[PDB]
Amino acid sequence: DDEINAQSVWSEEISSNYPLCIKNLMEGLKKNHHLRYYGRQQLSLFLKGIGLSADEALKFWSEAFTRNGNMTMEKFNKEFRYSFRHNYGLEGNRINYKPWDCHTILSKPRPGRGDYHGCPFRDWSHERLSAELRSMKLTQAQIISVLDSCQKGEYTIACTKVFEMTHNIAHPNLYFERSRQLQK
Ligand code: SF4
Repeated sequence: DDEINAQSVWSEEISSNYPLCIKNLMEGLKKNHHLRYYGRQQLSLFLKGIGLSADEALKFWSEAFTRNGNMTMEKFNKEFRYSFRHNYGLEGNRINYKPWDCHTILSKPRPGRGDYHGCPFRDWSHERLSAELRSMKLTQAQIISVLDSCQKGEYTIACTKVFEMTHNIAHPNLYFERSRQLQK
């Protein structure tokens, strides 16, 4: 828990390593104090994969869902705690919940209104992406190249370009591990 814990996953240092899909999910969670089912699975299994323990996950999710008075601790416990415990096997299930790879993510139903799951390289407008990429200090030529991949449907190539441009088998957890190792 020294490195990855319920508090450090909200740090700039740790979150700087998240790919765009995980950034989007974290932002939706931060703003709305909730995620719908598919996003609740994509993010929770990603965080399990980077080493967030069962206890730290329950802290993370309960604090995020109850933040800013969004719901009571009792409503979280009655309506969501089981679901997060289930993802960790804490009620004894033996289902093989592994983090979702990019192909799995892309194959989930496309996000509609109020959804944050999926792959932003596919799901965001080019204007939405460009603004997101300018905030990551990419220049126009860089953005044009990323968007060219997106228009071709090559979402994981777009994501790989973003990784290369922001640093000095496609899987969000690999992006994270690859990025985090470059901080060490
Ligand atoms: S290509 Fe994969 S890791 Fe990158 S944003 Fe899309 S789903 Fe996430």
